[PDB]
Amino acid sequence: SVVSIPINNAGFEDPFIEVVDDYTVDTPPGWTTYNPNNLVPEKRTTWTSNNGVGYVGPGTQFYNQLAPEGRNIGYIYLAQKPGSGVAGFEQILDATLEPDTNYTLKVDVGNLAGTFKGLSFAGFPGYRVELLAGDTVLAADHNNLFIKEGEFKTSTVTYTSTAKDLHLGQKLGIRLVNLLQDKFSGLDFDNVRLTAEPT
Amino acid sequence: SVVSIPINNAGFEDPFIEVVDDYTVDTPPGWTTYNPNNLVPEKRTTWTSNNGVGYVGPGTQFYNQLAPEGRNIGYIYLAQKPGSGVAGFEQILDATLEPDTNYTLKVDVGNLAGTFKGLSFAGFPGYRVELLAGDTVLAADHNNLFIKEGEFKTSTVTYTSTAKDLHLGQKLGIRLVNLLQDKFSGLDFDNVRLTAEPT
Amino acid sequence: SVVSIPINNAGFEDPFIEVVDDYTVDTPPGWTTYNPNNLVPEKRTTWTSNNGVGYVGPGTQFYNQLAPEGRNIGYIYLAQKPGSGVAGFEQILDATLEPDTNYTLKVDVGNLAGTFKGLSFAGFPGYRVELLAGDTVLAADHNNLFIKEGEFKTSTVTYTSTAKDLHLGQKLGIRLVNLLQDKFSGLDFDNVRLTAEPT
Amino acid sequence: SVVSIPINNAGFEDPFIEVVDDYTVDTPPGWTTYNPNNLVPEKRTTWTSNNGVGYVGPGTQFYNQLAPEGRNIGYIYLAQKPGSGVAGFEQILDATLEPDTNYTLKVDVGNLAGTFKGLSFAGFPGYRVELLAGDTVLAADHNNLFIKEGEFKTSTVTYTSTAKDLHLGQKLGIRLVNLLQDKFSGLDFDNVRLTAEPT
Ligand SMILES: CC(=O)CCc1c[nH]c2ccccc12
Ligand SMILES: CC(=O)CCc1c[nH]c2ccccc12
Ligand SMILES: CC(=O)CCc1c[nH]c2ccccc12
Ligand SMILES: CC(=O)CCc1c[nH]c2ccccc12
Ligand SMILES: [Ca+2]
Ligand SMILES: [Ca+2]
Ligand SMILES: [Ca+2]
Ligand SMILES: [Ca+2]
Ligand SMILES: [Ca+2]
Ligand SMILES: [Ca+2]
Ligand SMILES: [Ca+2]
Ligand SMILES: [Ca+2]
Repeated sequence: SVVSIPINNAGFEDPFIEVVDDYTVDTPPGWTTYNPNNLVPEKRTTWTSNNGVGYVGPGTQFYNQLAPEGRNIGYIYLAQKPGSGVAGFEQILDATLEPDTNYTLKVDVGNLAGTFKGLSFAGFPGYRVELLAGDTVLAADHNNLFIKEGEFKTSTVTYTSTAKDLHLGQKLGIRLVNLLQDKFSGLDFDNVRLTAEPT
Repeated sequence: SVVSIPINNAGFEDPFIEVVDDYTVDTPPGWTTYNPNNLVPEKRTTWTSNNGVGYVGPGTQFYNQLAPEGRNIGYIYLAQKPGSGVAGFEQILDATLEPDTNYTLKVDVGNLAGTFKGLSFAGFPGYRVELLAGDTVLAADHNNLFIKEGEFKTSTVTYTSTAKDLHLGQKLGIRLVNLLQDKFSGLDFDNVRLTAEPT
Repeated sequence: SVVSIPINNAGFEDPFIEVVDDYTVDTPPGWTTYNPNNLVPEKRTTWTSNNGVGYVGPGTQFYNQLAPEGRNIGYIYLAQKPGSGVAGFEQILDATLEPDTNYTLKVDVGNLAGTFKGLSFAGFPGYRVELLAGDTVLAADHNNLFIKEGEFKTSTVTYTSTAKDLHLGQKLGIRLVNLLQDKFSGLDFDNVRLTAEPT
Repeated sequence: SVVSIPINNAGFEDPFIEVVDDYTVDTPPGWTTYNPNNLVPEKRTTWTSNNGVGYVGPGTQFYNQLAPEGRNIGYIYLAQKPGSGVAGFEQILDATLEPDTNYTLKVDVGNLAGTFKGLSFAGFPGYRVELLAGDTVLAADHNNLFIKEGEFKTSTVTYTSTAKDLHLGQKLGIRLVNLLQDKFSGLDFDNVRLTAEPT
């Protein structure tokens, strides 16, 4: 009776990227930029904070594995110094919070590795994965997993609704957040999945 | 190889309380009131927002069990309506963040049950347990456990430091947070423990 | 007496670039990539050898002046080590080599300055500017100017045709070449101009 | 603070030639034959590519002036058709490239005029003058000057070293190149001078 809640572009496979380690610098289709501190500008460049999709394919210089799912990951890179705020991806779903339901949200989180011409990718900014109803964070994993350089790990967030939950009927949502707690302050997400099961 | 990090009044056993289901309305010794939204006044009653310790002893009216540890729990009760903000307890420790270390923070979180003077304690405000270095939240459990009316369940929060962590040498800290996401908007904590071991 | 020979996209003003210091990684329209050593890949990323246009605008991090002309410059960046070859821009013109004519080719050449997060732009690869007829290099300036970090200088290349020049009647051409003699091995060009004067 | 850099046989005065318009067919002492395309054979004759020195003295048949310097010039004659490659003279010096130094190389380049035994010396193959460090061309004048039939003109090549030049400490060199871009495909050089000056 476990049911899949549809998420748009849940594995960041849109758009198709042809070249390994190439990437876009526009919000991935189906998602919005979560930007409570306005860290990410509307027009992004190499020199600014940005997010988008990237192709982790054979020959990749960033990971010791391929993408958790398909070709692509979704990334958020913050140029501002640690402590400046947070940003990432948000998506509000069509499904709504239902009573006496177990919700299970899984997302792979990646720590990009390596080096480019004096730029180091060592380090990680921390992550948070949030399940929302309306604009309440029902449950979140704030940086509990250790993610080695050049790997992805699956974050799992759980929530059980009761028959009289205040947020019943409000739209579900997901946020994938770069915490900007350290540098290199880029991190990746992939393979977002949300299931619901009668309790 | 697992080491205990000292925490003051980690079980809220101070002060001693004589009578079952009695309680204080002042910040527990060794803790401060985490009050980022000004919900808890300096001068409390039983009918303002408050915090304190409570004796969950034999035949308690609020739980199906005794305190997780010793006689007492620590409680936070917020009178303001859901969504007004958060508050709880904070303690800054003497130990500082060390590299290549796996930190494990555990706290028992209680969901009060029953009905007292015509007030129902049905419902739960949501919790967050935070592990700090300095004023940074390294890791947190934001409301992932499902806690039935009248029971405690253990929250586990984990952080792994690296060799170059920006926060090395900063004081470790703990926050125990009432999220005020619903009513009844009181919750309990007990048996705070923090360990460290080589990664 | 002196006539301007038209050149397409002679100031790299196509495409339009909105944000200061942003750039493209594709061959600018009207030009081709001069690629005698195959150093520049057909499909470029931020990480590969590349060419394109770059907006040298108010508040540029790269120069102590604005673009020699308009908004943009044309750049060629080579990732391969010094000595691996050359690459740049080429444009074959409609104009043909006429007798008893003094040709004067000028181009501004830029030595990009600064740093970004560990990337260093100190150093300069060397330049060569070539005037062609057909496949023949009639005249060239191979790296005679000294160009300080963060400025542009005008290179001038001259050829005088005789009554019975072998190449008479063949199409004129221009090449702008990154010599890859040192690092940082990026350099910029702007404001290409070619004049013809009967002798 | 400008200094002369010693060059051997810098005016091609060795060997002494007694009879006006007589010449040698062997590589001038102190120079080597620059031969990247094998156009000049080890054993030279009448109908072969050759180099040598030539006495441009009173009443010379080939010029409207005496030699730029002393009695002789150095010549390079290439018998192969235009486009077959290049050849000329090379000399590696004892001086090495030093930092923060302005180098100025000057060379007189000659366009032979007239007739010799029913053969027209009209036309000119083009020249290139190169300053080297090791086997890197630091700077060159590729054919920028216009040289009338029967005259010499001074080519000036300049290079400026920085503190961190990749080629620091390598031996300076000079190349004087016949480009074989047209016929009559002989040219002459004289009076090679190289100066260095702290920048
Ligand atoms: C290097 C960055 O943090 C931004 C680009 C990026 C972040 N993650 C990626 C995965 C595959 C290709 C590109 C990327
Ligand atoms: C009803 C409250 O939230 C305040 C008192 C209280 C909160 N939790 C308790 C546990 C044992 C005894 C008293 C208490
Ligand atoms: C920094 C590089 O070498 C490639 C991009 C680039 C080279 N030159 C530039 C001028 C303005 C904006 C960007 C550029
Ligand atoms: C074109 C030639 O006669 C080859 C020898 C030569 C080339 N240039 C010269 C000038 C004076 C005397 C002889 C020569
Ligand atoms: Ca994917
Ligand atoms: Ca990393
Ligand atoms: Ca206790
Ligand atoms: Ca309750
Ligand atoms: Ca321009
Ligand atoms: Ca530079
Ligand atoms: Ca001489
Ligand atoms: Ca001639």
